[PDB]
Amino acid sequence: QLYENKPRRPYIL
Repeated sequence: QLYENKPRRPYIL
C-alpha cells in the first residue's frame, strides 16, 4: 500500500 505520510507537529506545546 502506497500512502503519503507527513507528521503533525503542535505549535503551542
